[PDB]
Amino acid sequence: GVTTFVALYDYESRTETDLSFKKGERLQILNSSEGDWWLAHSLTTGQTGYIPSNYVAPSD
Repeated sequence: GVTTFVALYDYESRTETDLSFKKGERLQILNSSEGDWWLAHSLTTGQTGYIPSNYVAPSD
């Protein structure tokens, strides 16, 4: 199923595989919410990559 989140803070990409996002973006994960880093897709930007769980909160 869909598992969505909204970003609470801006995050700047620092690796080859993470995802930059801004506060307020809607983000979905492409596996489960286990662990601290999730492969995600931004509904806002269309970009993808790993995001840190502690920058986002659940969004229905």
